[PDB]
Amino acid sequence: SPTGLAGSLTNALSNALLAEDLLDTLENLPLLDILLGGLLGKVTSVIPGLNNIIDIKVTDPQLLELGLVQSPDGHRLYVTIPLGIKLQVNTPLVGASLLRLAVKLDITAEILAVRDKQERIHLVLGDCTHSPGSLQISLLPLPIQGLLDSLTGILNKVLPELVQGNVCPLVNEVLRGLDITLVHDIVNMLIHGLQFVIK
Repeated sequence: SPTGLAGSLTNALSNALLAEDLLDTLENLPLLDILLGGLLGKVTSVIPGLNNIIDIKVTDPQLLELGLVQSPDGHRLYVTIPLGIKLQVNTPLVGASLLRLAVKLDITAEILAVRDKQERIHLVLGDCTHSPGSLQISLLPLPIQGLLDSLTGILNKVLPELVQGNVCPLVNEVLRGLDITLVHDIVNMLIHGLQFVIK
C-alpha cells in the first residue's frame, strides 16, 4: 500500500472527495431548476397544474479513478476527475418513464505551488473547469426522440457548468485538508520543478 507522492495524492484525493459526500452533491444537482416557447413555462404555474410537467431524477452517482499529469517544467499538476450519473426523465401527470440517460463528464483541477513574499510556499488550486468536449450522453415504446434532442441540447449547455460549480468547491476543500506532510513534500517538489508523476 505505501507509495510515492503521486499515488498518495490520487488516493488521498479520492477518499476525501467521497468523504465530503461528492456522490450526494452529484445526486442533488439542481439540473431542472436552473432552467415562445417560454410562455409555456408561465402557463403551467398559473393553472393548478401538476407541475412541471417534466421531472428529472439524478441517480447512480459515480466517481471513477483519478488521473494525474505533471507539467513539463514540473511546477504544476493536473488532476482529472471522471464523474458519472444516470438521468431518469419522468412525466408526472401521465406518470410514466420517458427517458433514462447515462451521462459522463470530466473535471480538471489545476494544482500549483506558489511562494509568497515571506518565503512560504502555498498549495493553490489554480484553474478548475469542466474539461472541454468531455460531456457524453447515452440513451439507456413512445417516439421519445423529440425529447432526446432539445434534452441533450440543454444538457450540453447547462450540465458542465453546473457540475463544475458544484464539484470544484469540494475540490478546493479537499486540497486544504490533505495530510500536512503530503502537502509539504508535494509543494516542495513542485516549487523546485522536480518530476514525480510517472508517465
